[PDB]
Amino acid sequence: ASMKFAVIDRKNFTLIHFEIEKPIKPEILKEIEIPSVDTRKGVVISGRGPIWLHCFLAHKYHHTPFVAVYDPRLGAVVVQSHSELREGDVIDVVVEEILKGGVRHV
Amino acid sequence: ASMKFAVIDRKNFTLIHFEIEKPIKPEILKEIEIPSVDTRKGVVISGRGPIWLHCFLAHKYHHTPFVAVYDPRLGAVVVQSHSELREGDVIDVVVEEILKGGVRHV
RNA sequence: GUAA
Repeated sequence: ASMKFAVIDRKNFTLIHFEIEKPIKPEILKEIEIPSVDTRKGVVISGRGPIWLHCFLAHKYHHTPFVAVYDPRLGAVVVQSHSELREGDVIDVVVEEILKGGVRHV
Repeated sequence: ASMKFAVIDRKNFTLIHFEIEKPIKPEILKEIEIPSVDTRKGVVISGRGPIWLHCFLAHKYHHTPFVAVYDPRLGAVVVQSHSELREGDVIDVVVEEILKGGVRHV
């Protein structure tokens, strides 16, 4: 409810970037309405938030070819997959760069 | 391996705590050999490490009643469930406290 | 463990 998502689509994946107002409470997970995504594509998840949030979100996209978790130092780290990307693989993405010009956070 | 686990087992869950040497690289996920756990029980995961490690780990226990991700400020945040516990619920455990006296990290 |  009080947390907004952005959904950027590319051929090889759909990036999902979240933004959080202030501190969050775990209770909020009961109410998050997760962006719907093209299931023929792996997903990359980014956003500044605590670990539980990321884990929660990553799970919710498990039915997809893969889930990669962004890390500004490295890129997007595959953490689970059903595709030819393997866990530990790194997708070259720079999120700070893709979000230039600014993106509507729905 | 570069990474050791501890498993503390309790009626209402199996706590899994990890410890990491150095800065890890994502490659390592190809090699982690995950502790096998009583499936009649949810799991709690704790350890200082990057997000992708946690997310990876949490996924790997998804076959259990639930997965909760530890947070020293709050307790253990459920992030997946097939038991009574709901996502966003908080299990009351203090890991810094349960590890007093030292626990063999296998 | 609020992008170790």
